[PDB]
Amino acid sequence: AAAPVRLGRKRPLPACPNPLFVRWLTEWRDEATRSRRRTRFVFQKALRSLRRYPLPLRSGKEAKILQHFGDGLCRMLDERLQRHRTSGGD
Repeated sequence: AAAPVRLGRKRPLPACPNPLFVRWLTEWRDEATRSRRRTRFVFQKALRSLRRYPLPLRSGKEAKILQHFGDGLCRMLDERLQRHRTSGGD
């Protein structure tokens, strides 16, 4: 039906398993790879660091405190949450 994610109980486990964050980061990850730009490397590392951090990410501010998120990333990801929030939130 959908693409089977090859997963498991392998470590390091994702400290942020939040379906909102997990999805939109993976969407923009494959899109950053699709763009073939520098945005690929900086975003993929930012994705790792976001889901590496066991913090209560409920807003874009908890993404801003990561220095692995560049100023450009902190903008676009804060907007990703905000636009979807105004669209319904779920």
